[PDB]
Amino acid sequence: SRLLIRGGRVVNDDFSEVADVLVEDGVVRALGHLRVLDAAGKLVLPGGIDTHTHMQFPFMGSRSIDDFHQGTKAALSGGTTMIIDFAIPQKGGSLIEAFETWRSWADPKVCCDYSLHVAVTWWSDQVKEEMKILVQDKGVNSFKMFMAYKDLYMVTDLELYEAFSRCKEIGAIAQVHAENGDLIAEGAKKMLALGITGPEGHELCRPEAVEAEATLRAITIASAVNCPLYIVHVMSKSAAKVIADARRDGKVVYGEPIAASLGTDGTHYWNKEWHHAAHHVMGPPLRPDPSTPDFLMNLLANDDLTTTGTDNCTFNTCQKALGKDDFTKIPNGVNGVEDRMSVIWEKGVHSGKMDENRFVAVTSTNAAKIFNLYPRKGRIAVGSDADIVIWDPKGTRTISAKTHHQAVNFNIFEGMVCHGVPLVTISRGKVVYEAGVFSVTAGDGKFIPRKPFAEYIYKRIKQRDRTCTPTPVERAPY
Amino acid sequence: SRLLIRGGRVVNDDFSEVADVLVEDGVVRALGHLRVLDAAGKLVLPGGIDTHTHMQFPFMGSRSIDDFHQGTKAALSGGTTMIIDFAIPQKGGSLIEAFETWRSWADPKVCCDYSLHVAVTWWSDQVKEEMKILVQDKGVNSFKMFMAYKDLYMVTDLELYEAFSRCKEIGAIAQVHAENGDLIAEGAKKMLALGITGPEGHELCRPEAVEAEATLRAITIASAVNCPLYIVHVMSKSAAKVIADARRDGKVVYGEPIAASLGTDGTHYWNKEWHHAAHHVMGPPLRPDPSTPDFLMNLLANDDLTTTGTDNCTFNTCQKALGKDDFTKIPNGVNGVEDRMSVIWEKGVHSGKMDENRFVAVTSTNAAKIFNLYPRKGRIAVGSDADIVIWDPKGTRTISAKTHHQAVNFNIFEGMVCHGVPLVTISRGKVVYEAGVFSVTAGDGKFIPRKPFAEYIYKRIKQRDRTCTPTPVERAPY
Amino acid sequence: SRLLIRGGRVVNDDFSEVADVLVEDGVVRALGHLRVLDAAGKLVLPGGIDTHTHMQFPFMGSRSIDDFHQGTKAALSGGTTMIIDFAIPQKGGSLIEAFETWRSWADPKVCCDYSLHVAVTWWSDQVKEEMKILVQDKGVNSFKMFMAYKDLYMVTDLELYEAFSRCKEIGAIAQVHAENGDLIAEGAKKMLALGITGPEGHELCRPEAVEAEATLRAITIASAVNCPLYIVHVMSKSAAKVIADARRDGKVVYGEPIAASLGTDGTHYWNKEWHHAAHHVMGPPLRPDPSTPDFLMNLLANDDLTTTGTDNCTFNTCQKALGKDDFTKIPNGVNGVEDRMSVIWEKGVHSGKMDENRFVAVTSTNAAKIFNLYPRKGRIAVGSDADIVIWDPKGTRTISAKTHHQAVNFNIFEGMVCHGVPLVTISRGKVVYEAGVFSVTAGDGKFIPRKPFAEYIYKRIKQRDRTCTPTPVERAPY
Amino acid sequence: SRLLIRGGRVVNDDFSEVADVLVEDGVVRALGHLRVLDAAGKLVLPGGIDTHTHMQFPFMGSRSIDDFHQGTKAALSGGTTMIIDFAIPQKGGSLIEAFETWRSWADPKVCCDYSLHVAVTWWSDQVKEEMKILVQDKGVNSFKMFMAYKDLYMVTDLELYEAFSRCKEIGAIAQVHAENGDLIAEGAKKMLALGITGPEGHELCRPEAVEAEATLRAITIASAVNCPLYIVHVMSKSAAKVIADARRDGKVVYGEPIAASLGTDGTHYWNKEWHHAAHHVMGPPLRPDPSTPDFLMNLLANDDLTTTGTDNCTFNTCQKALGKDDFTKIPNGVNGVEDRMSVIWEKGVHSGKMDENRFVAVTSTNAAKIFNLYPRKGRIAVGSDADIVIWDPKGTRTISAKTHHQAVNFNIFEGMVCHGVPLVTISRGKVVYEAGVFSVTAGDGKFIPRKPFAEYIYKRIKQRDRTCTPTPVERAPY
Ligand SMILES: [Cl-]
Ligand SMILES: [Cl-]
Ligand SMILES: [Cl-]
Ligand SMILES: [Cl-]
Ligand SMILES: [Zn+2]
Ligand SMILES: [Zn+2]
Ligand SMILES: [Zn+2]
Ligand SMILES: [Zn+2]
Ligand SMILES: [Zn+2]
Ligand SMILES: [Zn+2]
Ligand SMILES: [Zn+2]
Ligand SMILES: [Zn+2]
Repeated sequence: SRLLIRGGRVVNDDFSEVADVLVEDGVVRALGHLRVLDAAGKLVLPGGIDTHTHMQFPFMGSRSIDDFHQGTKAALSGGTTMIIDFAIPQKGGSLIEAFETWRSWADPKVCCDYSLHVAVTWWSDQVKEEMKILVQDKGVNSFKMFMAYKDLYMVTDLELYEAFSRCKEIGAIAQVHAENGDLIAEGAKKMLALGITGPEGHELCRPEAVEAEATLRAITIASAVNCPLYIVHVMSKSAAKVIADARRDGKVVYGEPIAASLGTDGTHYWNKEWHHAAHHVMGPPLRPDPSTPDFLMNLLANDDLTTTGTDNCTFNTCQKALGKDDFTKIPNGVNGVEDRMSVIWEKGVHSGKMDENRFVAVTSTNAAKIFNLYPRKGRIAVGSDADIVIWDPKGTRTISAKTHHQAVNFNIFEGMVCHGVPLVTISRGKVVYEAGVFSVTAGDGKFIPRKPFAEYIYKRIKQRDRTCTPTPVERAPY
Repeated sequence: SRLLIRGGRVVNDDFSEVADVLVEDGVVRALGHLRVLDAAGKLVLPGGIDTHTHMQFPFMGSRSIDDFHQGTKAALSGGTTMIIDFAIPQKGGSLIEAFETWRSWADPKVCCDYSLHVAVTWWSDQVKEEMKILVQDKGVNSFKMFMAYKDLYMVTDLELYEAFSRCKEIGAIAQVHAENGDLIAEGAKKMLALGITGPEGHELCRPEAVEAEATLRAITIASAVNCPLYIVHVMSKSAAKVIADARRDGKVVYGEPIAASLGTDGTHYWNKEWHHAAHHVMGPPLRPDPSTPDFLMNLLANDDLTTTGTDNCTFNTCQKALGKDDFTKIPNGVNGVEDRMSVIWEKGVHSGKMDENRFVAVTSTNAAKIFNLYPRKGRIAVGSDADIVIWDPKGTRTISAKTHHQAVNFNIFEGMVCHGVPLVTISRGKVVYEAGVFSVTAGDGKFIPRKPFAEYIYKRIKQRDRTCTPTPVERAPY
Repeated sequence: SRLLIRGGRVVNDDFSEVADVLVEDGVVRALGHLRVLDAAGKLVLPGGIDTHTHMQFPFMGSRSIDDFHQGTKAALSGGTTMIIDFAIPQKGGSLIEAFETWRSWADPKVCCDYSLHVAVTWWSDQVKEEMKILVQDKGVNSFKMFMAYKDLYMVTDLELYEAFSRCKEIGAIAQVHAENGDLIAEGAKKMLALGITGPEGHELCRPEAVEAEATLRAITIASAVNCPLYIVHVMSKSAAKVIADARRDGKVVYGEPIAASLGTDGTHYWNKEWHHAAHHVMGPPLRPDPSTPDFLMNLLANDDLTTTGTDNCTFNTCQKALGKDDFTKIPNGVNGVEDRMSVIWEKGVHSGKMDENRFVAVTSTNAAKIFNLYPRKGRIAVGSDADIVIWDPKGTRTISAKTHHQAVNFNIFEGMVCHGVPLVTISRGKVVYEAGVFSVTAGDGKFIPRKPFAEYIYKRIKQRDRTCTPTPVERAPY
Repeated sequence: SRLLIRGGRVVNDDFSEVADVLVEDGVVRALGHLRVLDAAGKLVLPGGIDTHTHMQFPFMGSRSIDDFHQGTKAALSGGTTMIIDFAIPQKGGSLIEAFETWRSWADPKVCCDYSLHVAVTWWSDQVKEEMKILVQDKGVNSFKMFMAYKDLYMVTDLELYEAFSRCKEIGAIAQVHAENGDLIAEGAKKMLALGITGPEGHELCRPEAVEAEATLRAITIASAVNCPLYIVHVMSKSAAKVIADARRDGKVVYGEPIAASLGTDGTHYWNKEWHHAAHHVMGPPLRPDPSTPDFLMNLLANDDLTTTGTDNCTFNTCQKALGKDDFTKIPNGVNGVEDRMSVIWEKGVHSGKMDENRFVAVTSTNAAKIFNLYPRKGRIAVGSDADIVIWDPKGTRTISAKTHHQAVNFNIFEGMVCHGVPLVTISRGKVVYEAGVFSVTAGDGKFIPRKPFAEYIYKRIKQRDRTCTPTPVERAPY
């Protein structure tokens, strides 16, 4: 019922100090200098917000083995107290129907708080209306549109134009999967026609130019409509370089690198054992440039990239095996939900690239601001939800598929020694993870709704309507 | 019959020296230290090759007043001895039919040598075949595809993919008009709905982001197919910046800035008199950034941009007036064919940005190499065609619509004082322009055919097939 | 004694909400939803922190007319409640002596809170020691070194190396004036030898390449020593572009653009009236590129540049006249202290480039974090000092030397219409400015000391010692 | 006496065609379609010009084992028919004396034609005068200045300013070794104080930021004086990126990457065997970024970098051993003179990055133009010197220290399989290398003098004096 985190160092996005945290009924009630936790010499961080998960997802052939129960269980064991999953309807399928379906899958299963993005996979007047209802009635402020996945989720530039316009009118952010779907389709034919059936052909048919082209296109469509943009799972230096320069030019665009692209690379597609390479297959692919994790982390520290996801969409080895003779038939997706925090602490904080405060912003706070959850989440303050992690920076931890809490039998961070270990995870004011032991039950986590027009992204969009709308030049008629 | 240019300084792309030029039967027969021309203290340059003209073109509502006779007459008066015009078929129209039509318009009219680009305005198996015939039988090695002009010339990314693939197979270069046609259409609705009916709305509906987006897309499609790319009338810093970085990354792409974007800007769209602003309307628009001419010239000097055109598509004031209440109904196109050389000499050579040798490369030689006309044109050497200009760098010249030789009653370089005056223009070994006086008759100029697989662009494309084609990773079956 | 700001919208760096502010004994004591101020429909912002002023400074020939009383009076009338001035010793002069001198000038005069940077104008073991005392005993955490001003303040690269090393050891940030002092000296000879004695020669002898070169050098020296860097009065796109890319590469460097370079340009050096041009003379100069204010503001909004100063160093027209026949004899410095906030609100917030929250960070909060004043200043929170401005974004205001509160008889923002008017300025919990009327007395403002090792800049520097220190490669002896 | 190269494909910088070469008395006398050489299916290229060698150089402790006889013998065996070595005087030593000394070492030894750069290692009025004599009387048009090597060759920014000014007045190009000598000295102390005595400390004390900083500085000093700049042995992406952008901005600067930085990297400094790492030690160091050779080659193909050297300064294993316990005492320098052509053909031409024509420009022609040797060298034309290589692109060749013709017992390209084999090398119209066999004697090669004001670099510098010199703004006296 009551928690007292004592002698710990409370670390937020803006500031850190030595203070004590009094938690009551799921909320931080006090800060200042029946259970007491000794956090001396340790860090008291807001719980991680993973902005990108795909739990139990019927994708291509099958569903991902990490479901909303085990996936959140694994999230909590890693320091992440909130996931934002995607409600994906089929072409011609209802958006509200997909949202309700995804809720019934998650509500009784989830162990930590969660919310939902909704994908606009096709376009009509019916989609246009369903978007407004999801914002007003269901608590949705984000919509994902696909530039990749031809004949599955892909939309044209006109449909991107329309979808962004609608996002603007109803106060939602636009999310885009930036890859040229026409090039990935024609490229995949070429690779198979050349006899490259392995996972290396997956990356080879989608070089980073394809990712970067679509990224700039998304940015250009969004800028022409004055709609705030969010670029999901940024994988390449080129795509990141585009987002960085766009923001430099004053475009309202935000980049989300994932654990995968910050912790490992795409050289693993060329690995001699098929299963190793197949377990790295996702969209966009991991890049065969070993200096990518370094570059992506650098921009993230500098706020050129701002939020962090995992794109967690895990498949077993035998599940991945569905594309053993055809790389297009491999279920796309990798692990990340559990290890995100540690991977970023090790590769980002311990490496000297960013503060502990930047780490908080990058794993929690920036997500809260963008998806309108601040300061309810992403902050340890009076009134905020008690999603708290007691973090030991000094201690080490080895990532292994034999020791992790994910359902997948493979880890892309296998063997990685990470500084920063979550000793205690607190979700909704209740200790749910402590030294390998869970204190959670299914359905304890709750869906939390989000309001439109997030000030962090929309306040400067609204001014642009007022003052960047052009006016005619007064002339005499010819 | 015989010409002896004496005491002149012969300036090529690579080298310049004091030498005498002996011309016989239209060909330079000798170089070394019945008519003799005193070129002492003056420059002997290869005649300009304008890579981009649209003479007597039935565009939107009407035809351009500069036809193949007056347009070439004006070209010769400015130092340009060759034009490469565009054969534009309508959607559903035959390419060979358009080529033959454009030939019958030009052949009896042209005063200087010429050739033709052919536009791929739609896509089928019939277009696919007609492209091969134009290369084998008609002497065409270049095809223009449109990313702009929706419902008129626009093609999709798949059609760009296919059109580039065909250009590669038959040994032709791909030309692209890089502007997002979907954005220009939706943008134009917005401007008129806001009541901006003047020429300023033409630029406002197509900001340089739109040009730059399509440029990168073209480059990305071309790079994925391994097809050499040529970007016509580059207008913006952003689009030029994309081409520069693409070439830096090793992409086979060439940029063609035009006289308009090197000599003037787009601030003139905001001019108080409608006709002034309307006479600057073209696609892409001139940019409202006064530092554009400086930036474009800089890259041109550095070979980031390589060739020069004019996009000469001139309309009278009353012709332009067709869009007096609707900027979309204004015939697009500006002057340039005559003034190109002087504008570039003044803004490029006299300003200290480039050599006289770079000027030759940039107005003649680079065009020859790309369109397979080197060393027949773009060079003063034994065997080369006698397209020669005696050029005075020291003397000045004022550009005015009241004194020029173009049919258009307006000049976008009006009032510009230019160093570099063409004293004598020699076409096909015959003096055709001398101190304001013409010595030409209609049909004197001749169509010159071009062969496929230009070594300058294709030799390194052919190697990429051989060594950049990926190979499978030898693995045991799972 | 007690202030109650009611119905206002409290705007911080991270967040804004409708709340009431209870101020008691100079400190914000409460927040939540004998004098009451109606702030309905208005903004409640933390008072501006100007990071760069030079009040009553005996520079070149004379002293600046804006002294610590009138200068702070003017600061408060503009929304700035704190100034950080510079204690400049002469070559061979004591640093502690200059600090004490500058304190005795300011303490009885200042109307708002203040602190001091100290300049390292020469190097020895005595300077090395005096730096440690200023940090331990005097509350200094910042030192300015000069790359410009030969034979006056300039230090060599070795001395920059040593000065940065000392800043690191004692926990202070290094400030640098980035301009090549050797080039500015040789350049100034050339201009006068050419007969350019006017203010245009001041800019012409120091093109932005000179500023950019020194900026990169400073960054390189600082990076090699692992010392946090601060670049004062950034004036050019090139210098800003260097800082932006440096931070992108993970260098600990911060950029401070000034009101002058955000509100006006350097085209004014070419103005027909001498006094106009002379009143724009400073180091580095304002740039003759009209698009500079736009570019600098853009990066500032994006956090590529982070803090804001004014370099306020104002001279009367007749004072500036000392260099009427020799631009080197013109007292360098321009106005800014009063107008900073409004200039940035108009050019930055109202233009749609940044949030109101970003504006707070950029005029106050980021300064606090860097110079270790957060959250005591730059934030409206329980415990923070009551430096508060009631700000009207809707209302307008014209800047004029005839209506401003600065001692200088000239304003470089003359005629600028600015949105964002300070209705009420609160300093140390006391209303000191209200609708043109002052409620302050001399010496009311107080010097506030700063502690070393500011977590915002040093926490990631300290990690780099631990993990970026190289180790030998274990080898057998040859 | 007479050579007839038959059925070969003559490849120049601008053009290639099937033709026959008639060589008489050391000069190409004819081109068109007692010894005849069958060059069918092979390439006829101009002989390589290596712009950077240091034969038999008393550097640090000893002299390099490759002397002017064996070094040129090795050059010819690789396809290089000309070397341009450096005459390095000591501080206080005469420049003309060093030039004459270097001539007496080379004249009786050299097997191929050569010329000399002269280093300005110190500055006075005596150096100032000696520079003019070397240009007028000795045939020197290039001077190397050092930003690195403190207390040995280093000069200050003022001395760089003066040295560039003199280069301009006498019509010579300025060469600079761009590395911050103050940082390399302080860095080297730090590494040894940390106990890093191996070759890895050589690179670690000079990260590429140091190289890049000095490069930009050199460019800035040169641009302020209007003196043409040449940057020797470019090693890093950063330094190359600076040169590329400088040229893009219109600065007259040329970059010279070397065989070492195009063929290998600096990861070899971390090799477990000391001798391996020591044999890679040079200034600036090879970079620990494996993607460097790729990036440098890319820019070279694009003309961002233009010429090619080797910095050939070879030491035996036991010679290098002088710094076995102190990396500062290792004789700096690596091999390259022989393998340059093949390394560049393999990594540049065969890889599809550049043409065969670009290869000619990059190994020969561009050097000729810059150092005023065109078209006498770098071109196969009537009148040009018969420095010719019959080149087989189809055939392969393995580089090994056991099979090469250099005196050094180590090769940094060891094991590299290279396409492009020199079958026949012709020097001064005489076959000197054929299938492993030499037909040369010592002193056969001859020193060839160079004239000042090379049109390729100076024609646009001279215009800048005329039109970029600022003029006063006409004003009334205040
Ligand atoms: Cl478990
Ligand atoms: Cl006429
Ligand atoms: Cl007053
Ligand atoms: Cl031998
Ligand atoms: Zn996705
Ligand atoms: Zn996803
Ligand atoms: Zn066009
Ligand atoms: Zn056109
Ligand atoms: Zn300063
Ligand atoms: Zn200052
Ligand atoms: Zn060197
Ligand atoms: Zn050298």
